[PDB]
Amino acid sequence: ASPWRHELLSFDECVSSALKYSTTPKNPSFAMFWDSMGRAMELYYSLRESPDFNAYRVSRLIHLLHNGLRSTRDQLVKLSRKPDYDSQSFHKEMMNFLCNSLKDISDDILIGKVSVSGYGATHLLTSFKELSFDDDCIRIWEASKNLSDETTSQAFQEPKVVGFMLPLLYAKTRSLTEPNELYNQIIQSKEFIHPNLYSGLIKVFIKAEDYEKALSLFGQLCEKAEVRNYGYLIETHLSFIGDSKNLTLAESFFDKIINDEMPYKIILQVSTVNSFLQNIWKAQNDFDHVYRIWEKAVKFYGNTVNPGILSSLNNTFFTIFFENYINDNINGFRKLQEIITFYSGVKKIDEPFFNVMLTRASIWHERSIIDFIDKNYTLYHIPRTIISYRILLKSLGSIDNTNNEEILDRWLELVKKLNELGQQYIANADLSALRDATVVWSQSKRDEKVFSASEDRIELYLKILKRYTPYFRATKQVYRYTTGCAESYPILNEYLSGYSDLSAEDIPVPQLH
RNA sequence: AUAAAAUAACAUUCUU
Ligand SMILES: [Cl-]
Repeated sequence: ASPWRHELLSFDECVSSALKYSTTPKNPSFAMFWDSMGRAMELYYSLRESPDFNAYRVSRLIHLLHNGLRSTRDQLVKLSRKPDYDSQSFHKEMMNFLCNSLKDISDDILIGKVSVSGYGATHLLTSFKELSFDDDCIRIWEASKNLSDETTSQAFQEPKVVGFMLPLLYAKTRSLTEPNELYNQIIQSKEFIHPNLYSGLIKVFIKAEDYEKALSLFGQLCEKAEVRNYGYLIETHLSFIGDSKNLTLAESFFDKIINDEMPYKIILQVSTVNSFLQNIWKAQNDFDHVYRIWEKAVKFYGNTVNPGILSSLNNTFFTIFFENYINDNINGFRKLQEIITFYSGVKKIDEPFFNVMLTRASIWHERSIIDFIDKNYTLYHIPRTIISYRILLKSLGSIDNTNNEEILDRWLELVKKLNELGQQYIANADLSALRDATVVWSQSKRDEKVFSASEDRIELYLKILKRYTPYFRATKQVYRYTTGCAESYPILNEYLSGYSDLSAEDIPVPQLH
């Protein structure tokens, strides 16, 4: 009566408690959620041998791991800035733990150790899709058909699992035979049709631009949807915005969110807006149309959403902007002022707004726009991060009207802000900004001379490297930014024979490293 | 827990 009784009881407690947390709108409950998942994954390997491990209990774990991926992504965007790739971060490790946990469960399902239901199969395949493992989703789904336990095999063939698979099948095969078969059956059917089957078929017809069949199915999904499970209406509505090549239909659904015309609640997912903006730019080359959609999105967001969302939006907008004004810094500068005035009228300016603008403005290769952005940080009273000081240093590599004194000054300001904001060491992004302001600029000038037919930037670069080497996050960064950097920028090989001498005369002033 | 179990923005600075 107790093969693994107590471990089954504590499994149901932490899984249900963590699922209730991740579905209801640091803190102790936050720590409870992540510890419950590690505990649940700990008990899983023990309960994997038990026959009393219901396909329900395993589906609840897969759903929990899926909500963990959703929470880990939400924590990344809520941060004041993205963590450096070369440093330890909760987002990186927790994502790998979740992914590996889901990879172990999938293999156990394919082996036959553990059963699963269609509700768990959907969360397992949706998780791998969110992890950019689309090809693996098809292989697990097709391998599920050849399984001993028909119960698990029948689960992967349920309509809600097929609904998730329809968009992947049309992307891989371009086949509309089975989708057109289902459309003729679903439209006339008087029986229950799962909403995920509606949603997957709508997305296929949106990509195939059979909008009348997509809109007809969307109407049936609309009249049948339940308030408790209205999320299917969100996915499809957003799919009309970011996946429809018909920009008139995509904008009609976009204004339906702006004007709050839908009976169901719906977020203006910035990934959907970014795809919509890119489709307008690629199809029409009309910046005014892009600018009009971006204005409505900024007004819709305001101060309601996290700063990382507006950072993603402005990244898409300013990338399009400086592609349009790549050869016109005169009209572009006046346009930026209009953009700055509008953005100020909506909310207080965040740092990523000017960070993105300054980064993409490097193709103008003018110092005035660098000094303009730098003064606007203080003029608009922007809460500063180390991102701006990194970009301000990197910006010097795109102009000639600069000196080694300013390069060192903007490096010192970075190191001061690193220590002021409690940074441990010097990250890769800090040295890359210094590398782009010296080595890359020098290499570009030499390539111009060969193609055509404050004295030295590289000397200051190698001098700062040696002076600040003890403050590095790892001494392997010395090889990365000298010998390894010379592999892509060969002009550095001419300076590295004397790096052993390493005469230095910089001016560090550290505090609270 | 039972035609059910929905929805989750992958941001600016980072070739090694
Ligand atoms: Cl910071």
